Parts: sequence; structure tokens; C-alpha cells
Amino acid sequence: FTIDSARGIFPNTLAADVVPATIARFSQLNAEDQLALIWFAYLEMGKTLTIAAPGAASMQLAENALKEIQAMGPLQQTQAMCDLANRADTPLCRTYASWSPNIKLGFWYRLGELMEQGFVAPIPAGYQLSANANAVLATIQGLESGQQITVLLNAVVDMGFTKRIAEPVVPPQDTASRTKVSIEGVTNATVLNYMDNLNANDFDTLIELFTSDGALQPPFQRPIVGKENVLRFFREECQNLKLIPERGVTEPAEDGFTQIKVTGKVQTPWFGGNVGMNIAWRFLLNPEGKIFFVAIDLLASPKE
Amino acid sequence: TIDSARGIFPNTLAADVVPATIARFSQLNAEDQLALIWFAYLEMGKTLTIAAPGAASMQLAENALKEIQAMGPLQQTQAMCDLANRADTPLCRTYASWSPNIKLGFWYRLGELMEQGFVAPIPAGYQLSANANAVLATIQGLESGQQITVLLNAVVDMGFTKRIAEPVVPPQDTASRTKVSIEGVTNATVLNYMDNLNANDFDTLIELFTSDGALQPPFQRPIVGKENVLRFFREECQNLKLIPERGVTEPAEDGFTQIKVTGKVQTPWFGGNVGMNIAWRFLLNPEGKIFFVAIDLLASPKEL
Ligand SMILES: CC1=C(/C=C/C(C)=C/C=C/C(C)=C/C=C/C=C(C)/C=C/C=C(C)/C=C/C2=C(C)C(=O)CCC2(C)C)C(C)(C)CCC1
Ligand SMILES: CC1=C(/C=C/C(C)=C/C=C/C(C)=C/C=C/C=C(C)/C=C/C=C(C)/C=C/C2=C(C)C(=O)CCC2(C)C)C(C)(C)CCC1
Repeated sequence: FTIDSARGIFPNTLAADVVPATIARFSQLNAEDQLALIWFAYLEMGKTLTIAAPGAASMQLAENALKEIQAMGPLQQTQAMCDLANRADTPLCRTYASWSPNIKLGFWYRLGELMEQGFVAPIPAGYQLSANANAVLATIQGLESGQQITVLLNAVVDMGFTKRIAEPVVPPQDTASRTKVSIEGVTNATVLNYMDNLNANDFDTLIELFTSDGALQPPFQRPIVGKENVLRFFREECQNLKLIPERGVTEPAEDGFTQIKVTGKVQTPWFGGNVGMNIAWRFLLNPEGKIFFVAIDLLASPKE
Repeated sequence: TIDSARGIFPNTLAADVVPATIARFSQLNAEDQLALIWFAYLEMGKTLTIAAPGAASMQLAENALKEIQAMGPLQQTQAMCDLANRADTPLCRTYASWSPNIKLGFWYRLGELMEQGFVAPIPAGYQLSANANAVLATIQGLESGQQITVLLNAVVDMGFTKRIAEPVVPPQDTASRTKVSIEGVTNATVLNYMDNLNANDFDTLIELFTSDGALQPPFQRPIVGKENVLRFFREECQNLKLIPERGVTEPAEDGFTQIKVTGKVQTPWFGGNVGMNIAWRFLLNPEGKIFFVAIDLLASPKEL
């Protein structure tokens, strides 16, 4: 069997496909409505949830692009933000496209602050969203917080126009300091080592758990295949998570493989303990215990 | 901008449940994607018959169909999964070179063969996953015009990315042409647009556009410039019946005029058995040329 056929394991896991549905609707909107909608969502979410500050290295990497926009006159600033949302082919859009998700997020965090302050052209006063756009924002505001932040993440990542620029890799947590997870029902060493090395930012140890051709599938994305690609993903995108697995189930699979599904919560360093996303992991392990495939799913509700 | 013009009549109520539903579909495991379509196809076929693919189309897909028919059953199932997964294989590359009609004709013939048992069918008694059953429920709840647009997009999105299309039909003889009538709208450019498209007269039709003008099909990005728009007309827009009903005409910036028309459109795949609810949004420059036209599938007849 293939990586792609393995996507079908635990086929009855209830993934939150309202998230990609909602991003698809969002993507249909006119660019100015896209930007206003996110401005509205950001302002209202900010009443009860504060975004962590972007890292210093991140801000340094986005600094030249931010300066360029801040130096523009107001009509030109608005046009540059529209170019990003439209995925137009421009130098700024190409630069944005070369960035990891964290750098893109930190770029918009800083523009958000500047718009609140009046230093970068704000959404026009009294702006009203289009018919479709107001419905999309209603949908977003009805979602669990973990689903809301995932919609915003995808909206930010999808902007710009397609060299890879990412933050420096943090040193792994010192061995003495590491905590170990406990999962009801699951003593599988590979699963436990996966969770514990990821919580420690120990990506060189983590990648060693994979088969050479192994894949990792993030929520709502295609599998990332092979150790080179999966390690790059870990280093660019997977730093400083907190995985909090709760319970699991272990079953035999074809050809002497084992499949394990674990559910629990995950926190992103952008929100710390203020947002706990509901997550399932679905592992397919070969006979030696190596990870041939792991999918990470955002779940439809805690009921999942 | 072309992109800023996407915002005209911003309050037109597009059926964004269609791209939402496509996004959810696209998350599914490949075998569930194929079974789901098989199920929708079978149930829709009890009240709607798909027109036969044209002879030229069938000839163009003939070699790929023969190759699949020659495979043993496990390999046929694998080939159809490769298509649904967008895997990189020769068959997937060939499929991706085809226009939508050729892809549709390829699946129409495989559908007939699966019904007959000559090509590996969906396993007897197959049950969809949790997410997949919800996706199919959504589809079955949509208007028929929205259902067929979902199936069209699912078919078009398969394969892996030379352009192969059916031959262009000769324009309808002029003595035989009918003329549309639109309540409220006597604009010659809008009327010539509808009438030339209904006559398959793409050379005359393209002449209504500005050099840099664009056409935006339902839920797709603008197709920009006369070369690209004419190619689109010739590959994809043959044998439609546009039945505009009424419209509204307003001034726009820089001496332009914007016109929105609503009505129905029939595709030759279903003839008069499916009438899709459609809006056209035109932006015409001061000389009457089309700078931008968007074609939208509407959320319900209540948007007409
Ligand atoms: C745009 C824009 C604006 C600013 C918007 C801003 C500023 C938005 C900031 C949003 C952010 C900060 C969202 C962050 C979301 C983070 C998420 C959702 C992280 C989820 C990570 C998970 C689920 C990881 C799971 C994993 C697991 C557990 C594994 O086992 C393997 C690895 C991996 C798969 C990664 C303003 C307002 C100016 C208006 C104009 C336009
Ligand atoms: C896959 C598959 C299977 C077969 C599926 C098949 C066989 C499905 C066939 C579906 C079809 C046949 C759908 C056809 C849909 C056509 C549509 C929705 C056309 C809409 C056209 C419009 C709206 C045009 C509007 C335009 C206007 C008015 C303009 O003014 C400008 C041009 C344009 C924009 C084009 C089986 C079962 C084996 C199971 C395994 C997988």
C-alpha cells in the first residue's frame, strides 16, 4: 500500500472540515473584503485572546518589507496589501511567498499594530462587508477558538505569489528539563518518543523515528514525504509546540504494520495555554516500529 | 485593476457553498472520493441523464481508456485512485492535459463500464467515512445546478500538472440566430455578448473585449487578455444556452459603466433538464468594450 492509501486509516475520525470549507469561501471574496474581514475578526478576537509577540529574528527578517510599506503613501499601502491578498505577481508578493508561516504572521501582526495606531492605511471608517463576506465572518465567529485561529493562519499563509526564509532553529530542550507525556491505553515507544521529542524541539531525534520514505500530514494539507522534507517542515514550522495527548487506541494493520490513533490537545506558541486545539494523531508504524505515515487532524469538536 | 473590479455589485449572493463543498470533498481519502461520486452519479441518474460525450472527445480519450480497461482489477482501482490523489504518473499527466469536456467524457465511459462490471467497480456494500457521508449529504441538498458544478470541479481537479481540446464547432449560420431580450437592458455590448456566445461565434465575441480585458468564470480567478479568453471560449464554452432575464445599469469610475444581469444558463451536458441560476457582472469602458465580466452561480433562485 501507498502513503496516499494510508490517508484512509481511522476513516471515521471526525475532522473539522468546516475549516477548509470556510477558507475556500473566504478565498472567493474581493481582496478589500478579505482584508476588512480579517481586520474585523482580529479586532473582536483580540478582546479576549492576545497574540504572542513575534520573535526578534522573525521581525528582523520581515523588517525591510515592512519599512517599504510604511514608506508608501496611503493609497499605495492599501494597494500593496490588496496585492498580497490577490496573490498578484509583484516583488513584495514574491518576497512574502518566500517566508515561513511565522514570518508572514509576524509581518501582519506589525501591520495590525500600525493600522490600530493610524500609521498605515487602515480599513476605511464605517466599512461594510459584502453579502458573502458577512456570512463568512459569521461562520468564523461561530467556530471553536482553535478552528478560528487555523482559519486565520491559512488565510495569512495563502497570500503572496509563488528560496525559503525561516527563523533560526532553537536548541533542543536540555535532557534533564524534559517532561514525558502519558497516554491512556498507549505505551507504544515510537508514539511516546514522537510526542516527547517534539515537545523538546528535538527534531534530529524525532526524524529518526521515520521510515526513509515516511510522511507526515499536517491538518488539511497533503502529506509531506521523505525525511528531508519532513525534517525541513519540523525546523521551519514546528518549534515550541506543546502536545498534550490524552488517550489512544492501537490496532493491527496490513503487512504486519500497526495503526494507532491518539487524541488530545495542542497549544501553539502564538497563544500559549489560551487556545487548546482538539487534535487527533493517526500513526501507521511498520513492523520495526518506524513511522511510515502520521496524520495530524484538527477535530470537529471536543465530542470528537 | 482587474482584481479591484472583482468587487463590483459586491452584494451579489454567490453560491459559495459550491467551493466550500469542493474543499471538503478534496480532503477525503481517494477511495471515498471515488465512491462518493459513484453514489452521487447513480442517484442523480435516476432523474437526470447526462448527454453522451462527443465523438471527437471520445477519440481523444480512447487510448487512456483502453489502457485502463486492459489492466487487471486491482491496477484499475489504483489508476483511478492516482487520478483522485493527483499523483504524478503518465496517465495523470495525460488527464491533466485534457479540457474539462474530455475529462468528463473519460469518466462518463468508465461509469458505464463500472455499471456493466467490465472495469473494477466500487466494492459491494461500501460505506463512506464520517466526513464523506456528510459531504454527500451536503451535495444532495443543493440545487441541481450546484450539484453538477460540484461534480464538474471534482472531475477537473483530478490528475497531475500541452493542451488537448475538442475541435471548434463552426458558428451558427446568421439567418438561424435568435436574439436575447433582457428587461431593463438595451446595452449593445451586453446583448452582443449573449447573442454571440449563444451562436458559438467566438471571433466576434472576443472583439467586444478590451485588449487587457478579463473574464471570470464561477469560482475561478480572472482569465486575462484576449489570447487567454479566446482560448477559454474555444476549449470550454461551446454549445451553451444563455437565457438572461433582467438587469440593472449604473455608472462606474472613470466614465465606465457597470451592468449586472441575472438569468439562467444551460450546459449541453444536461440541455434543458438543468437551468443554473447565473449573474453576469460587466464593467464596460467609455467606448463600450468589456474590461471585465464575471459570471457567478447564484446561491438560490432568490438571488435572481
Ligand atoms: C492578515 C491581516 C491582519 C493580521 C492578521 C493576524 C496578525 C493574524 C494572526 C493569526 C495567528 C497568530 C494565528 C496562529 C495560528 C497557529 C496555529 C493554528 C498553529 C497550529 C499548530 C498545530 C495544530 C501544530 C500541530 C502539529 C502537530 C501537533 C504534530 O504532531 C506535528 C507538527 C504539526 C502538524 C505542526 C490584519 C489584522 C492586520 C488585517 C489585514 C490582514
Ligand atoms: C468522476 C467519477 C465518475 C463519473 C462522474 C461523471 C461522469 C460526472 C459528470 C458530470 C458532468 C457531466 C457535469 C457537467 C457540468 C457542467 C457545468 C456545471 C457547466 C456549467 C457552465 C456554465 C455555468 C458556463 C457559464 C459561462 C457563461 C454563461 C458565460 O457567459 C461565459 C462562459 C462561461 C463562464 C463558461 C464515476 C461515476 C465513474 C465514479 C468515479 C469517479
